[PDB]
Amino acid sequence: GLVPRGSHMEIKNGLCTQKYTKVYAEDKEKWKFNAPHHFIVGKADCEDEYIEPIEYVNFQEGPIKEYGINGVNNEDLILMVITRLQAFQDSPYKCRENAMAITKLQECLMWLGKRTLDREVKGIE
Amino acid sequence: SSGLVPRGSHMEIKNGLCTQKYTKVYAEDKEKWKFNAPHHFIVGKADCEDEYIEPIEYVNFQEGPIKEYGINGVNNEDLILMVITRLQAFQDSPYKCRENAMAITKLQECLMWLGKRTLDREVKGIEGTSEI
Amino acid sequence: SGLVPRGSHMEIKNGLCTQKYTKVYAEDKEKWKFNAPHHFIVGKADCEDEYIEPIEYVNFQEGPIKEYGINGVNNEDLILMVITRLQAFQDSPYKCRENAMAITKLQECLMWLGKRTLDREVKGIEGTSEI
Amino acid sequence: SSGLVPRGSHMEIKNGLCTQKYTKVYAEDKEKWKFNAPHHFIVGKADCEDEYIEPIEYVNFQEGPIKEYGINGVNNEDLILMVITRLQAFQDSPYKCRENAMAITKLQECLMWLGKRTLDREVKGIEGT
Amino acid sequence: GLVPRGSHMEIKNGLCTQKYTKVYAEDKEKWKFNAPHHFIVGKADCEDEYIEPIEYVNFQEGPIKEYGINGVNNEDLILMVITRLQAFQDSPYKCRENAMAITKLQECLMWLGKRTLDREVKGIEGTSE
Amino acid sequence: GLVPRGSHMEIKNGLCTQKYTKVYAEDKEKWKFNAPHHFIVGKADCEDEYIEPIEYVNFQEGPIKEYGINGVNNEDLILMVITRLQAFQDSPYKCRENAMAITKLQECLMWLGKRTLDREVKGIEGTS
Ligand SMILES: [Zn+2]
Repeated sequence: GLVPRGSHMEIKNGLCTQKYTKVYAEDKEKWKFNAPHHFIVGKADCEDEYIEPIEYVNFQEGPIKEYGINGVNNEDLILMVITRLQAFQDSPYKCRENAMAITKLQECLMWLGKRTLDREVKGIE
Repeated sequence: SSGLVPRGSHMEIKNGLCTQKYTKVYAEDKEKWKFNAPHHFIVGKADCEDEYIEPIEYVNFQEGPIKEYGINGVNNEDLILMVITRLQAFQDSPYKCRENAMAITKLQECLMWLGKRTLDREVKGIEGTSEI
Repeated sequence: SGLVPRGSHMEIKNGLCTQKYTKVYAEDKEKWKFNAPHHFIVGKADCEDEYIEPIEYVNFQEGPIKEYGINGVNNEDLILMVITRLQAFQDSPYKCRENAMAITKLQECLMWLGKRTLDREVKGIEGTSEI
Repeated sequence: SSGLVPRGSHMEIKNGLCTQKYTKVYAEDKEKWKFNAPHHFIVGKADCEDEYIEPIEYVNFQEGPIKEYGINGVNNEDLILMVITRLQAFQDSPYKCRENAMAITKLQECLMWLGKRTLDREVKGIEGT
Repeated sequence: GLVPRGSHMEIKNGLCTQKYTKVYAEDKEKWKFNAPHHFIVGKADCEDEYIEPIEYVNFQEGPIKEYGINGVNNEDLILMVITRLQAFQDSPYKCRENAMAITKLQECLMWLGKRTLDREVKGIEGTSE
Repeated sequence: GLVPRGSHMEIKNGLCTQKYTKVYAEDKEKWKFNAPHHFIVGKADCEDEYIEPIEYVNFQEGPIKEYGINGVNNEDLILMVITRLQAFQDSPYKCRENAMAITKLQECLMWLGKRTLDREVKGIEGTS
């Protein structure tokens, strides 16, 4: 149950621990409209040759009236993480770090939403 | 028809900060939550009738502590990494803007706080376990 | 004359605010209605404490709008003014980093207040007196 | 007496972060901006036609050096202080909530940054020049 | 040379890289004014029994009025760090992380000051009050 | 107990109350590796001519693998301030302001640590 890596590009961050999982995106050659759109979360034990897919995440690619609805938005994933962290706060695992994180995520959503509202005033959205 | 599954015990995720214009986010109902949180999420098209959900994407989080149960789903940090990567690509484009910069900053701080939790919980040797 | 009696007006003192030339007064807590002060006066500082030299009057919306109508400004309007002026300052020879940080903080203040408002829109209780 | 006055050269402050559901904010014409900023704001009612403004309140800021023109207006700090006092009153009430707490923190930090600049000018001795 | 650890405790925090230096203070029982006031930074060669000093950092204990200047403030060290990071930003190693740190440290200073300014609204100074 | 100020420069910030102490450092012309490394905290009693020193603070100057361990790192000082501020919070002096300051200092640590980790992913440490 593996699949070849190929030119799938591994997303390494300084803030990755990459202890359990690794994140990949499509080859930078295939980025449409300035950004990657097709991510894979796989298991880290894997050799660089292959990826052990745990999950596939595909973002909205292309204009909506033209290619339909074919993926998720950033806001959706952030909302998922916020929901889970709020659940964790309602448990014995409540802690100040999760609270800080939730605040940071809500402020993130605020700033992206500010981008859309500003365009709306000009009608561009 | 072939793209519809019933809402059933799935709950819509309401948030006032999310536009909900083209998509809706669902999760499993609270009764079914294990390890205190939802783990099985669906993003689906908004203009659907309530009785059904039209799935676009399935996202399944790690259910259970890994040391005990192994690896069976994504982590919060993985999704946040995807979002940071996309926002930084946007910044490296003609559509660089200040709002995207702010969002990147907030997301990186979010990762740093979650990471402080993980660091502290490494030092205690209780990382990936179910202990408080 | 230009002076009015202080009377039951109360001085708003805050360490973070300089207070060299202006003073902020509000109606007394006793006469506060709707859980907050609503009738503020900026006056000149070097005036008799017994009196107030009014520079400006600012009256806020008293009571939810859907129940009492419209009778004053909201917090959001004042903050919008301050943001507009600081941005004008940024688009001038006096552009600086402190003004940029202040604009950011005020915009985040608006976004937090706005999240409250949107959550009450979802709950259908916006502009009411419900919790 | 219709409680209603012509817009004219007044300009409308449209911002993405403001809904304009109940009130609209106007300022004086950009051509009449003195010393790089607007100084004469109006809060009016939104349902009015663009032709006119239904004034609720007028807010004026210090325009010009005090030595020469006097104290003619308010400071940004004054309005921020009013808003903080009001939100802290709300927190001491059944309407206590976390968003208000955030707002207070943000507004206090805003005051801190504005105060920073002055303190800096003071240390360098170039204040109010 | 070397001094033994004895009644000195290592300040471990997960946010600190710990890679070449260690930080020590008086052991908890000796704290005065509810706080550690005598810190030593030292080498990480692990003679668990002993500490290899690099710097002694001593904080003001007590009311200045009662005891006089006898140590350093938190403000002073934070000033040193801000000054170095601003120097770094005026260098080939300018970076966004350093800019963030300078902002966080300036806001730290701003909050501590509020505490004092608010105390000065009541006039209480350098006191147990 | 005095020392001449001489080349030393006073570091003055508005955000400093600084009513009782002043902080001095070496001359900019003697700054090495782009930044100051030698600092003194002194009483403000004195005139410009002299410094009365309460404390000496010397930071690690030169790469650690050439010159050994000859000074402190910013992380150490920030650590100490955090540790004392948490101490005050377990005391009658607990205030919101302090908590907020501890939050800011911890976020400072997170950002500086983000630099090292990034450099580490890129494989570089303490390079020129
Ligand atoms: Zn912040």
